Amino acid sequence: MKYILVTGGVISGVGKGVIASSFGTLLKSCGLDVTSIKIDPYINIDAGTFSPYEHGEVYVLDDGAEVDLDLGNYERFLDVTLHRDNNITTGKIYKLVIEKERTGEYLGKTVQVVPHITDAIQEWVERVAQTPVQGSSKPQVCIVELGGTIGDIEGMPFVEAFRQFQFRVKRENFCLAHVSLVPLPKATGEPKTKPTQSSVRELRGCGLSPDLIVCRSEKPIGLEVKEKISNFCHVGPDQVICIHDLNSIYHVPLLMEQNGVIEYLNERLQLNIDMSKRTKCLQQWRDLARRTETVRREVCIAVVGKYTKFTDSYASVVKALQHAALAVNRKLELVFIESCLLEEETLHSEPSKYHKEWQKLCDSHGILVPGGFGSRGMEGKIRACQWARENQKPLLGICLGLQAAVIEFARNKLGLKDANTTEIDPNTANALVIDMPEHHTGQLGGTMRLGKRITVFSDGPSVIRQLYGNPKSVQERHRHRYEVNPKYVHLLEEQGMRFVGTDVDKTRMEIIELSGHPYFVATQYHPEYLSRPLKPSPPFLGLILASVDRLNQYIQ
Amino acid sequence: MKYILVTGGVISGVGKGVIASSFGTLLKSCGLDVTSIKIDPYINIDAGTFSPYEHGEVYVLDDGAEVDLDLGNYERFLDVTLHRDNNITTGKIYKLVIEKERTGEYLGKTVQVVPHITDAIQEWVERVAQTPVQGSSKPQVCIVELGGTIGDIEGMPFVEAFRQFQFRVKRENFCLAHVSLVPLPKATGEPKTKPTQSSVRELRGCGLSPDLIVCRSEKPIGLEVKEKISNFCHVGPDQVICIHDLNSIYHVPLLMEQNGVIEYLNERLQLNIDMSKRTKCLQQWRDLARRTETVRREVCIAVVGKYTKFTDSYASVVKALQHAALAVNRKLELVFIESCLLEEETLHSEPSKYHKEWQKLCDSHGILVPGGFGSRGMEGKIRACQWARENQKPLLGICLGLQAAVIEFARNKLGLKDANTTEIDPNTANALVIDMPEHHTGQLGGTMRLGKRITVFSDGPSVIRQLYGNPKSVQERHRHRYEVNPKYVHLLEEQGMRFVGTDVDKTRMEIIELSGHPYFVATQYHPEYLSRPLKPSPPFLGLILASVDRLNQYIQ
Amino acid sequence: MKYILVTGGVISGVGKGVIASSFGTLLKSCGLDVTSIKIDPYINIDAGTFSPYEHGEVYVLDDGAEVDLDLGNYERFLDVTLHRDNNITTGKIYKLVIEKERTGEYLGKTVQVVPHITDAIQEWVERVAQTPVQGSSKPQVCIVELGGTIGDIEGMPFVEAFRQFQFRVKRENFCLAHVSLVPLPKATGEPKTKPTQSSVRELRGCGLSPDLIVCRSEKPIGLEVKEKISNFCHVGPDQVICIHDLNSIYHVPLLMEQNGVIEYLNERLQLNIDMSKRTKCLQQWRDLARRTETVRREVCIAVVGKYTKFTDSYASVVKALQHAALAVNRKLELVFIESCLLEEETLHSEPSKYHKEWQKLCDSHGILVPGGFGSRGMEGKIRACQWARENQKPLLGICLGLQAAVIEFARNKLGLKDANTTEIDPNTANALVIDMPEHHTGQLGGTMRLGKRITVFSDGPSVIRQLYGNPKSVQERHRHRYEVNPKYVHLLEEQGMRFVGTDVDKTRMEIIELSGHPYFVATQYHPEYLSRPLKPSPPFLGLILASVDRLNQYIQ
Ligand SMILES: O=P(O)(O)Oc1cc[n+]([C@@H]2O[C@H](COP(=O)(O)OP(=O)(O)OP(=O)(O)O)[C@@H](O)[C@H]2O)c(O)n1
Ligand SMILES: O=P(O)(O)Oc1cc[n+]([C@@H]2O[C@H](COP(=O)(O)OP(=O)(O)OP(=O)(O)O)[C@@H](O)[C@H]2O)c(O)n1
Ligand SMILES: O=P(O)(O)Oc1cc[n+]([C@@H]2O[C@H](COP(=O)(O)OP(=O)(O)OP(=O)(O)O)[C@@H](O)[C@H]2O)c(O)n1
Ligand SMILES: Nc1nc2c(ncn2[C@@H]2O[C@H](COP(=O)(O)OP(=O)(O)OP(=O)(O)O)[C@@H](O)[C@H]2O)c(=O)[nH]1
Ligand SMILES: Nc1nc2c(ncn2[C@@H]2O[C@H](COP(=O)(O)OP(=O)(O)OP(=O)(O)O)[C@@H](O)[C@H]2O)c(=O)[nH]1
Ligand SMILES: Nc1nc2c(ncn2[C@@H]2O[C@H](COP(=O)(O)OP(=O)(O)OP(=O)(O)O)[C@@H](O)[C@H]2O)c(=O)[nH]1
Ligand SMILES: Nc1ncnc2c1ncn2[C@@H]1O[C@H](COP(=O)(O)OP(=O)(O)O)[C@@H](O)[C@H]1O
Ligand SMILES: Nc1ncnc2c1ncn2[C@@H]1O[C@H](COP(=O)(O)OP(=O)(O)O)[C@@H](O)[C@H]1O
Ligand SMILES: Nc1ncnc2c1ncn2[C@@H]1O[C@H](COP(=O)(O)OP(=O)(O)O)[C@@H](O)[C@H]1O
Ligand SMILES: [Mg+2]
Ligand SMILES: [Mg+2]
Ligand SMILES: [Mg+2]
Ligand SMILES: [Mg+2]
Ligand SMILES: [Mg+2]
Ligand SMILES: [Mg+2]
Ligand SMILES: [Mg+2]
Ligand SMILES: [Mg+2]
Ligand SMILES: [Mg+2]
Repeated sequence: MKYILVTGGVISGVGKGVIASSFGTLLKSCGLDVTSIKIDPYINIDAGTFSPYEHGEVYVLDDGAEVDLDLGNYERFLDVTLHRDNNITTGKIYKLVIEKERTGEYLGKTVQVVPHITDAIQEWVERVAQTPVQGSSKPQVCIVELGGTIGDIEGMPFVEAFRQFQFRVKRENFCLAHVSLVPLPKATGEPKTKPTQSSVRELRGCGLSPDLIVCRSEKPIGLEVKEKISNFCHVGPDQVICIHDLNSIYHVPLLMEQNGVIEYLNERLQLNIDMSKRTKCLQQWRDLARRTETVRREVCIAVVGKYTKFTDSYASVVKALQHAALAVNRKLELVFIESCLLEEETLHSEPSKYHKEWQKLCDSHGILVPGGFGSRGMEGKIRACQWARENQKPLLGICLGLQAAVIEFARNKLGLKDANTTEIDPNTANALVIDMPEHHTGQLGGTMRLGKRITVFSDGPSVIRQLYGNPKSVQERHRHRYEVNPKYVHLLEEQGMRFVGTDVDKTRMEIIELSGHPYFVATQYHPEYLSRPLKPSPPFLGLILASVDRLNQYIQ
Repeated sequence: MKYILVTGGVISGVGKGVIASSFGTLLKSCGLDVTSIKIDPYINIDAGTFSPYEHGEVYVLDDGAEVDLDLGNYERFLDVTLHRDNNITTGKIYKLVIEKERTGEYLGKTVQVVPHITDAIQEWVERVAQTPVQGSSKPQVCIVELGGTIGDIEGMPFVEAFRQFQFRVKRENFCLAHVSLVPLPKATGEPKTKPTQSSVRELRGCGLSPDLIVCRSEKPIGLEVKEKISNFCHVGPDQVICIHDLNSIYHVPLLMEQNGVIEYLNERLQLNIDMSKRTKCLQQWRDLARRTETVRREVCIAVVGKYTKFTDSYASVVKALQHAALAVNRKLELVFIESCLLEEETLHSEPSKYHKEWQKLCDSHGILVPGGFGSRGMEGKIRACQWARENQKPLLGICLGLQAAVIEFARNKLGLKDANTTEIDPNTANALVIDMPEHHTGQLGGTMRLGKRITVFSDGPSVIRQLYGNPKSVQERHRHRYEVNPKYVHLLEEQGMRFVGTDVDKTRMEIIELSGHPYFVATQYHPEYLSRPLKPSPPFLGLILASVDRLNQYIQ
Repeated sequence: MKYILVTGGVISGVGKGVIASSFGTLLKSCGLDVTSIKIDPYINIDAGTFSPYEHGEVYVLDDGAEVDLDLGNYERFLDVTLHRDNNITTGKIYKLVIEKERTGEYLGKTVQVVPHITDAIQEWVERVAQTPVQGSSKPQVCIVELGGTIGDIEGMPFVEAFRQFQFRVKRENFCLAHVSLVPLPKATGEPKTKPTQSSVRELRGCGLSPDLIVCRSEKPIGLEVKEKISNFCHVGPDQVICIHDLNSIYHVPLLMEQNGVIEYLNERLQLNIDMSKRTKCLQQWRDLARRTETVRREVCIAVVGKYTKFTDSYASVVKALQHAALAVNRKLELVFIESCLLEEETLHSEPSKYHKEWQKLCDSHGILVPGGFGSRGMEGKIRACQWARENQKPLLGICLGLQAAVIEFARNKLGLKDANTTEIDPNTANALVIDMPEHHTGQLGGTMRLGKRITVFSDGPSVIRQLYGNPKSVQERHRHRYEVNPKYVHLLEEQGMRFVGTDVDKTRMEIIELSGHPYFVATQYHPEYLSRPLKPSPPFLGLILASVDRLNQYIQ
């Protein structure tokens, strides 16, 4: 078994996941089976209790585990399906060890970080690396990504573990890549190398030595900076890969092939790759990266959300849209609108912002309402759906735009002024959105409707079903705690609202459609999780098509 | 005695010197005498062997010590005159200690870093802090600036020293300020706080605790980032000063007064300042910062140099020009031209660059040629002077534009094709620039004509003498190793070249003038070192005036 | 070239030098040429300014360099002659680097610890390792001993240096041995392993990994402690050598051969030793270690000194005596007497101590007076010589017993009551001991009569000359600053004092003899430095023989 460890330097958000996915796709293009593991030193059994501000848009697997977006990137790049054990954390490790100790599996011995925590980590990695991930394929290489920055207090065990692992698995099966930021401050006037030097020093102060150093910068750096890094960090100049900021990440693997990473990995890990064969390996990524540069059509979409100050809180969503616009041969122009500025309280405190955001909203071609939690920014998310309804503008809603749209429809058609959520006001007369008491145990954490569930469309042709290929079923990933009230269902169904989808037992609503309206589709699940570069997601596809008035043509 | 220590975080070039100078000028405006010390952990007795790429434009004091530009900033802000002992280095400390040990001043004892190196450091600081610096004034506060980043291997002694010093001088006389970078990477999408956290951790791992944290960013940061820093670095929110990138540094002290640094320092160090008195303290800096924003005249100057890829290699020069253009009520527009692109070798390899740089040079209003060393970029520095001569364009030359201009005049008027330098070709027939053998001992380091020397103008009114106030003498700082050949003097003097200045013995040329030409002045010394915000330097003044055709009017 | 680095753990004085010498003699017995280097991180160009309390009895080489006793051990074990460059220190390194920088050998660059100090260290080691040391032999292995404990602030450069060196010289030519203390506190009740664990952690935190761990204990440790060390320090159980406290150090190499160090070093460094040949390699050390256990004769010697609270302040001396008593087939019984207790001031403050020490002195068979400095304990060192003179007891004096004896003879025979030293009273009427003004420059350090000088005996057979083999000359190592007054020479020579030796110019006294007395020999030089296990030193030989009444028999 072969292992590639990807560590980090100065900051989080430096680009470790993209580098790991690029290594994976390079190796997979040359005829190797690859698996991936993500280590997150935070004390959390999963990322289900995080805000999107913390680490960017919780991702959900099929089994239902909330994880970091790096696993989403792995899935999108390598076309794999990962599990809950591909995400190691300090919380899990300590819980497992404490359980084993309270059982008596080390009776007589003092349980310490070394050897026990590190042993557990190595056993977990060994175990999961051998596990097939794209069928029953036998993985030959594992890419492990160590989260955070070297030097964090939380990740000292893991480092130690791997310092042992490299001697447990025979250096010629282990390689390390350190991703470090090279900043260029405007007032300083030059790219700075000292943070990378200090990070490599901290790394070597734990028994590990880099085999590759990946320098991340906004712009490309000269050979002088490369030489400085090679000399003050003690690696060869051929072992310094400089990956700058690019338009799309599809360019990253190519830029790696252009720098000889395949040859170095075949020489260092002894992969025995026949290279007269390997040409045209990355033709997929070449085609994608090119097509991403030749499209000039400028479809403009609005994203009305409450985390819009940190765009990475909608990563999946964004990428989904891209994967659609590129298959339609269009160029995406994304507009982020903060929901609280669509509310009337801003018209009495800051009218300029109000009118500017409403201008942005009205001069677009399509609206996407993402999911969320809480009560901050939903009463403008309501008005967005209301406007798109009363002005015939395409619309896709995702797990909270559905509920917002239902409440809006109620309050604007059925004269139900108090139609509201339990998450906002639980003591409301007309509760259109109610609590699912199976997932309201008080124990927050794992207590969500999570993972892939089955879809069943009601009878009667539906545009959204035709976009799905007219099947009887489809599996989709859910992540939610509330649910639309089934009681009021027909009170909306006897109007321009139609439930074209629900669960297998026909009492939990998960899709809705507006007749007469070009495109007003909403999904309680997240269709953003199964979109891929060469396999877009039908709802986003239809949204884009409607936004360019090509939906009926594509249907026929 | 009171002490303010200024430490650094993530990178060098973060802004410690400006912060120290701002503290100094704030305290000095409220009626306190201030001195300054700079500690540079590099193993060098002085910065005379550095390239400008390394640490930005060696500065020279009156005594003749080559030092960092932070001392230039101290001098410009506080109006002081500093000495060779205001610059401590590891080399000096180790040399002194080794000498004392080889004498027998610790006979019987093992000489170690602790206690001996740290003791030496503390004794030096104690000694120099009490030394009058603006006369025989008794200093009441010393600002010590520790160079480099906390964590560097070279600065561990110093840190330790100060950890002891704070108990030697009674916490209520000691305060620490940590200047740290807060980066905002484009692809990350948020200001990052982890480097500051790690720097403060490294600092606390040496026994020191910050009393102020100065966060440096390109743009202002919100209260959320401030709260994160205050919580994860364990200081009060009132102790987090956020200094972003500004147009001029004159704004820095004001921005400090706006954040309550004076009150905090009066409460923490017990300065006993009467504040009903202190209003209008910073009126000078307010006037300067304002006038720097109200000037719309756009005088455009060219700087033809060989270090133009790192602008801080001409800091003093730049500032000098500014101090002039603001007193003339003009706005400066600086153009940096690389000299090698003015040479014909680039016309046969990259003609576009050649013609673009020549365009930049020809569409300006004045030319400044700075100093330099070596042979890379002088044959275009020659052509710049030649063009300005044959096209009647104002010109100021500084310590190598003088020699370049002399060689150009020779080769273009006296038909001396081989007129060249010894620094380029020492075996040339016509050597216009020769070696001063008193400063050519082979021992490079301190072996330069350095420091303030006396000027004497030859008889005959000179515009450059009228700009100096028509005195008989003036003291100016020199830093050089070569000198124009006195033999060829009259062969140039019997033409449009005139030596309006030389030393007291009348055999070392230091100024030259071209008759008929509006302004073609050159100085072998550096007039950039004594320019001040409210006391510009006459040569730059005349350059600007000639560049706006206001020189004759100002003369009368 | 092959390198064996010997590092230290918990304390200094743990036994690194003995281990290094043992490695050397093992490799040399199997047909390999070995050289040795000692690195001392203290800031001292040599140990000539140390007290014996600091690091145990300054040793002197032939060239005249004052060094640590580990070099004495190297010389005694391997039969080599070392030079001033076999002793590296931080002071030397920093002086050399600062000189090179003030010359201009890194012009343009900032001089830092990394790379410059570490480079200097590696260049020095490379250079000296190739230098022949026992003729023009070509060394094949170098044993480098890093002084102090891993973790000391002074030795961080060196560690870093070697972390690079191991990759510069190809791991298969580099091996590391870590010597660590394993204490057994009486009240704790078990051998403790945590200090060794922490030392190995600190070592690995600098990029180095042990190839051998040598555990030092007073008594042997069980296999449980060995297993704990092997597991918590991550080496193989065959790589844990346990060297306990032994009667003689001759047993150390044998105990190493008994644990398979030769085979491990031949496998790890690829020495290609033919082992069917190597049997009987350590027969010399076997014979010595045995004979050191079979001798039952109990010759009892007194050592009257002023550093007697730390016995290692006379190491060489002690060993010299041993090397003699074993060749005479006697067992040595050493008594250490503090000189200040022989003085009358103790008879009025602590008479019991006075009388006890005088009892110890009077119930012995021979007296040895060692060298010293200062004035603390010389007026009892005078009385010891006086007693041995007036009671016919053999006596050897070393570089201060000579001066003490001369002063005693003066004050007790020539009625010169004020006969004294300049080191005690420089303003004395009768100055028997005067200052050599060639070595009194004020600059203490290197300003001593040092190194090997030539001996010439005056004409007239002398017992001490017959013990030397009746030659005309002999080279001996000196270390001193004062000298007996040549003026008073004949005033003592016209009595029972006779100068049987002096320099080549016949005006500097270096030996003296008392006629009628069995053995009263004194040497201004140190004959302790050239004594070897199988080549004793004639003065100590004669002292022992006289102490067993076998001197005249051995003469004939
Ligand atoms: O400017 P000051 O006021 O802080 O004064 C300064 C700045 C820097 N230094 C020392 O020079 C070496 C390299 O410095 P340096 O930060 O530039 O590292 P580097 O290798 O060049 O990487 P990088 O590209 O990031 O710059 C280090 O030993 C520093 O301790 C000193 O003594 N005083
Ligand atoms: O993204 P990955 O792939 O590296 O995965 C990551 C990223 C970060 N973390 C952990 O979360 C905490 C704060 O992280 P964090 O870097 O953001 O520090 P902070 O306090 O928030 O300051 P800052 O503003 O600079 O962000 C730390 O304990 C980290 O070790 C983990 O476990 N996996
Ligand atoms: O007794 P207290 O009052 O201090 O309470 C103590 C003593 C020791 N410990 C922990 O047990 C482990 C091994 O301890 P330990 O010192 O014995 O190391 P080791 O591996 O066994 O080597 P060694 O032979 O030197 O003993 C360590 O993780 C200690 O932190 C604790 O928690 N409380
Ligand atoms: N043997 C045993 N030990 C227990 C049990 N429950 C708790 N312990 C603890 O676990 C320790 C076991 O460590 P061991 O090193 O095997 O000592 P031991 O139990 O006496 O076993 P021996 O050393 O073979 O005699 C005991 O000392 C107990 O203090 C139990 O049910 N059986
Ligand atoms: N006294 C003395 N010591 C010297 C001289 N030159 C080098 N040394 C060394 O410096 C050391 C002085 O340390 P001290 O602790 O004072 O020991 P001491 O010199 O014997 O002085 P006392 O302890 O008072 O007897 C000596 O041991 C010498 O090894 C010298 O000229 N005079
Ligand atoms: N060239 C030169 N530099 C000196 C001399 N004395 C001190 N220096 C300093 O050492 C530095 C040399 O560094 P370099 O990187 O070679 O810069 P340079 O001297 O301009 O040489 P080039 O980069 O080739 O133009 C100069 O910038 C000076 O500041 C000298 O006599 N000659
Ligand atoms: N080379 C690159 N060019 C542009 N954006 C990049 C690049 N590498 C990474 N990114 C983006 O930067 C963000 C952070 O990357 P990520 O993989 O999450 O890093 P980490 O795991 O260190 O937090 C993501 O939005 C990612 O798409
Ligand atoms: N607040 C600021 N805004 C703009 N430029 C700044 C600011 N502070 C410092 N600078 C500039 O940044 C550079 C580095 O500052 P300097 O005082 O040399 O810092 P340090 O001592 O850390 O290297 C200088 O050119 C300085 O004028
Ligand atoms: N195995 C041993 N048994 C007995 N004494 C020893 C042993 N090893 C070393 N010693 C003695 O301990 C002292 C310290 O050893 P030394 O070689 O000076 O160590 P280091 O270089 O660590 O200070 C010396 O007197 C030495 O003879
Ligand atoms: Mg991240
Ligand atoms: Mg964060
Ligand atoms: Mg909330
Ligand atoms: Mg700087
Ligand atoms: Mg630098
Ligand atoms: Mg040069
Ligand atoms: Mg020792
Ligand atoms: Mg000691
Ligand atoms: Mg003394």
